[PDB]
Amino acid sequence: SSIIRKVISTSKAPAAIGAYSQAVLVDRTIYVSGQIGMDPSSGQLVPGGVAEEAKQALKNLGEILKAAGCDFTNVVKTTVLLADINDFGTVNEIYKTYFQGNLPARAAYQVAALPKGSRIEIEAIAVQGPFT
Amino acid sequence: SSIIRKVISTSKAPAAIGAYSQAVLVDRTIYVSGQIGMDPSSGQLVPGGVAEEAKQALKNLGEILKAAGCDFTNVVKTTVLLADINDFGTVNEIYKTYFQGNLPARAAYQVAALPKGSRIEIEAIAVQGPFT
Repeated sequence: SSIIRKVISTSKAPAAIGAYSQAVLVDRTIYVSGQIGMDPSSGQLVPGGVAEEAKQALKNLGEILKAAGCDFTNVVKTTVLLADINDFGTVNEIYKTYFQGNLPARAAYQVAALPKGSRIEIEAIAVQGPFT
Repeated sequence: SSIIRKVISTSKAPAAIGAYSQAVLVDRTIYVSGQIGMDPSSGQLVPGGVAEEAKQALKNLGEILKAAGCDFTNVVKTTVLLADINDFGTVNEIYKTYFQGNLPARAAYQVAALPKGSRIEIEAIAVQGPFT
């Protein structure tokens, strides 16, 4: 009856730049904030556009999961928000190398704009787990 | 021969997690627990990364000193623990806005992780009473 609720926080990923936690762990589900390709040390976007931003965002997601005792195998659902729908193939290809087994559910669509003029934001939900 | 020993406790700096005291005054020396950039009111790490955190950790240290009848001039030694040694330049400048005149001794290095996913933790030793 009292379930674990924890603010996940790790200096391996970018500081929060607004009123949000990097992720929240509640019972065994982790809700992860929308990850953009900010460099962890400096907080600004990595340069280079969508491919580099996607890689940094996924690395940032990894480190946040690591701080919640998980890794990319724990992800059950992601949302890929794109500044340009035509980047979807490139991003899928990047995305494949992080997620390589039981793939999360996924939604993906182009938005009108992302924070900081980013080209990609990735949301995720993960579940902690001895899974059967 | 029976010396002063006092637990320092203030509402305006992060309350002490179960065990440990915010600071312990013994004779005239104050051992201050490590401070991070946590808002006393919300209990969260302030947003914005190392510079905001360094400021908030120095403010928390200020309030604990104030409850011991001291201020920043009383600090004789600090240890600056960083999540990234490349932040040293930033924090050194911020730190100069608190510490004027008889500047404390210092030791500074990068550690593998800090409480609450913190990017900077400051440990201080102060001494009370009039000098000279």
